[PDB]
Amino acid sequence: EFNILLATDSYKVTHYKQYPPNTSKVYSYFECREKKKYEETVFYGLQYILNKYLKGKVVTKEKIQEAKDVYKEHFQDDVFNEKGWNYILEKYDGHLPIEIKAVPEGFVIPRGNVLFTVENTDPECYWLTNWIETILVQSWYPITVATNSREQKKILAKYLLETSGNLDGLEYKLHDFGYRGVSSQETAGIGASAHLVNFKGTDTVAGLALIKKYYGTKDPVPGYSVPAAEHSTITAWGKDHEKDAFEHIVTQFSSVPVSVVSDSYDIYNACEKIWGEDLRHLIVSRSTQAPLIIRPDSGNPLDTVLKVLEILGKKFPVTENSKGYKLLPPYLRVIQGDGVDINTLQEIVEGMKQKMWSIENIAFGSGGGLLQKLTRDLLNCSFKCSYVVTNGLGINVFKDPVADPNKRSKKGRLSLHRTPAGNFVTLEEGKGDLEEYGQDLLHTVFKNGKVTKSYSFDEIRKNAQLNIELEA
Amino acid sequence: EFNILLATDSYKVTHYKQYPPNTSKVYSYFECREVKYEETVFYGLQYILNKYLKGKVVTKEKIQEAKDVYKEHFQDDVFNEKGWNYILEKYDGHLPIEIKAVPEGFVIPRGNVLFTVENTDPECYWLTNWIETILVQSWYPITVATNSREQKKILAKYLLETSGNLDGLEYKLHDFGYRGVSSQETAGIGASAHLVNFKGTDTVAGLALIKKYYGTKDPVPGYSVPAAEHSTITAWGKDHEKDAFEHIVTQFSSVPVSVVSDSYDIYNACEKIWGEDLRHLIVSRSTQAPLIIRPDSGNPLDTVLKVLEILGKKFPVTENSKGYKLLPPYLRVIQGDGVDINTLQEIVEGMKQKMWSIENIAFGSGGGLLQKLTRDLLNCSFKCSYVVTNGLGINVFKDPVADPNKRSKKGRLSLHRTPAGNFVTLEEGKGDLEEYGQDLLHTVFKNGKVTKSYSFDEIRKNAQLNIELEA
Ligand SMILES: O=C(NCc1ccc(S(=O)(=O)c2ccccc2)cc1)c1cnc2n[nH]cc2c1
Ligand SMILES: O=C(NCc1ccc(S(=O)(=O)c2ccccc2)cc1)c1cnc2n[nH]cc2c1
Repeated sequence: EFNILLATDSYKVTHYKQYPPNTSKVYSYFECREKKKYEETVFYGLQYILNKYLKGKVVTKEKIQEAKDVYKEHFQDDVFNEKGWNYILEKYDGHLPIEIKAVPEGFVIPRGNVLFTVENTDPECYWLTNWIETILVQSWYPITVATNSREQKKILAKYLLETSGNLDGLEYKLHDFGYRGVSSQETAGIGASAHLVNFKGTDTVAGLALIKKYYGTKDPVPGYSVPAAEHSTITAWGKDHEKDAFEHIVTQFSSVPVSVVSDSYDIYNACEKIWGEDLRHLIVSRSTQAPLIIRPDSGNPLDTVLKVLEILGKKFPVTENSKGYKLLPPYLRVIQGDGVDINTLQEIVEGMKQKMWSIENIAFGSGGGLLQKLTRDLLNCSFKCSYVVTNGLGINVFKDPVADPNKRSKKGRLSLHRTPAGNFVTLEEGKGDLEEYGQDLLHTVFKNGKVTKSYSFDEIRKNAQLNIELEA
Repeated sequence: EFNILLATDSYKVTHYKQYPPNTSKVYSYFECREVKYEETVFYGLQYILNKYLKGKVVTKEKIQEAKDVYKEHFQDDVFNEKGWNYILEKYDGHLPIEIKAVPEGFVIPRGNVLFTVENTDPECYWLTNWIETILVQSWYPITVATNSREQKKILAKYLLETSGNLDGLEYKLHDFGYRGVSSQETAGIGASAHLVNFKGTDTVAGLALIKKYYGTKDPVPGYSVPAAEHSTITAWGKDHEKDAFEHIVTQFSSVPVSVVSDSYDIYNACEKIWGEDLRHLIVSRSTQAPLIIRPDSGNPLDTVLKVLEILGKKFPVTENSKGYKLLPPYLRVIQGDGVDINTLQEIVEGMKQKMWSIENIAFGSGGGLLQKLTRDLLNCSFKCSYVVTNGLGINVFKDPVADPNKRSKKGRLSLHRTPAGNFVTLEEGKGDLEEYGQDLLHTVFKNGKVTKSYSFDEIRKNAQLNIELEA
């Protein structure tokens, strides 16, 4: 069983001895700090943390004893606020005396804004606010996944709209291939959920159960997939029988979409001779609802996509859509599932546009780039104390390191507001209380061990919509 | 509860329908194919076997749940309920799979077989690659352990050069990554991988992982000491940084204590607060209880060098037997910002150029140590090499025209010692020729049971540096 007393950075175990004496309140906040191409961030993932780790009876006498035993050895010393944790167990039946206020999940907010705040609701527990920094700060991950994935949707939407005149199929244009390429099962479920904020295609099955249990959708499931080959299911036929494997596979899955990896030996041969001649009669007969999706998986991503499109365009009948771009027949599409990240995604669609290929021809699969190749530095996700009450006097506190202004933190009690032009501003020094802006956009989501305000996955998807989708 | 029927890539649910008819065996292997990372530490498969693969992993409830989920996920019924029922009925839900693997902690050059997977029942030919996804997650502990060991090699080189010994090495790179990884589970796994090489960690989650899955003779495998954060300094108010420092070092007067010193002005803090106002409370400390000053901002090399220069003018520096400058034993520095393998190398080299011993410094690394890593670094990859269809074995492989680096190995594999004492991977069942002695892989899982396992102490021993072996 998870133990909250063992889920912090070692050194925070020692912080209750370090705050000013006579401190009754420690108030802290999280922001994606501005760095003076990710100017706004999707806030998503805190509700998972709240429910899985923070709510309810999270302190027991056994958990207190276990932590005591581990820390004695880990520090070779007895430092460990047993009394403080006992107090929570005795007075509040092990529920955390904490209040967290947060912008609504799905909200899209420019950098350098307060996204959530954390404070203790009992003076005895001034040390508890920053105890839970470590676990709360892991929110960086679903925020960053959701944000990076939304930025890739923006690129796709722009190029799809330019080359086709509409957004049809956008929500299936970046599929999650990341299950194997992330660091753990738990990471899998959280990352795949964050991607589904923006798209509907996933092979990372772990995300589905996460969303059902912590967020929920009207629909049975949040994300979808279709049958597809891997190198094993082709190479197992023998080097001389790739055509046999292709023929068997597309015939097995004759009435649904099916994607077939085509680069086991020579992708260009497979497209031109195997699909484009030997097995062509099995492809041209397919339903628009059941295309063959050819998948290259090696070579320079851009050069390979362009050469595969050139090959297919000569073996299959291509049309020119109303915007002037070339379009494969509806029973044939391509997915590039190797080497995709936000930078290469952009290079490919721009490359396709230069060569007059519509983005309606293509979809992308991304694994490590989507779910693993991200860090807390990308959006400068950071948690800092801004306000403390000592001797009954509040003071506004901050860091401001001389050699890096970008690390200066905000001061005092914070609130998030709509500006007169309809943007966002964070008010410092308790200035929200002056009521010169509308209401504070942070809402209490957790208080004294109970989750107080929750969002469905459907609402979150609504909140994270692109401006061009809204315009449609 | 974890469900192995729901822990694979979606498309693998459909693979049972795509292998050649009459296939009875699918045999697959994992390798790290191909800043140089020429050799990898194999670590973390044992966690996965125990936590996810062993024992009764299939129930009637788990089958029905998978069934229900895939029906919606595919908008169709493609799930192999019959195949999964066969496991439940025939084997009480234990996986009929055999996995052979090199010993954990082993340090093996790139491009060698590390583990192999095959079904032990012909009906379960499809199961070998169902569990690709979960097994390939081993890339993460391997890669963390490996990059952490590469950093240890750098620190050893320079500590040996500037001090004449390796005293302190195992505490020179501390894990600060708990908040910077993608999840709790990731925290425990990657912290454990770093502890293969070092003993300093703040990522508490690794301690219970190691105790449950590997074990150590010692009560715990990793340690920490008291330290401030910005909140415990800034809470005193901007004009009271001195007061905060004094309170903290007096609270922790007889154990090591680290104090972040750049909340406002790191160079002021070192020269005037520590070096003048509070100097009398630092020069009185025990060798066993130093103050460890922590910068946390600015250019990491420039800041370390200026911090050491400031301190060397306020405190009595000696010159050790190698000609390098050393702080008094009650004073040390830790650089815990911007540290990855590249900046770690830049800092130690810049210290060496300025005649500072590496004894003076320790490093903390978070995102750089535990999160800034992918499966592409070591090219961790799982592929089928051998299948039996209609009773005939065939050697199979991929060989993409545009990328020879992605070519995979062929046939039944085994791992051998060469006449010169190195590793070689034999393909095509050639290990059976008996020209290169015994297979170095061991059966670690068979039919639901873990059959061979390693303590964390053995793993640490296997993972030692050659410089460490030398004296
Ligand atoms: O093909 C794979 N999964 C199946 C798959 C996934 C996505 C598509 S798609 O073209 O985006 C598509 C998605 C939804 C509906 C129609 C078409 C088609 C097939 C696949 C392929 N390679 C992978 N490596 N790692 C995980 C992987 C998953
Ligand atoms: O200082 C921190 N942790 C305590 C700590 C860690 C490491 C050392 S050390 O100087 O390497 C040391 C380790 C072991 C024994 C003696 C000295 C001293 C203190 C710390 C500081 N910043 C952090 N950010 N994220 C996690 C963090 C942890």
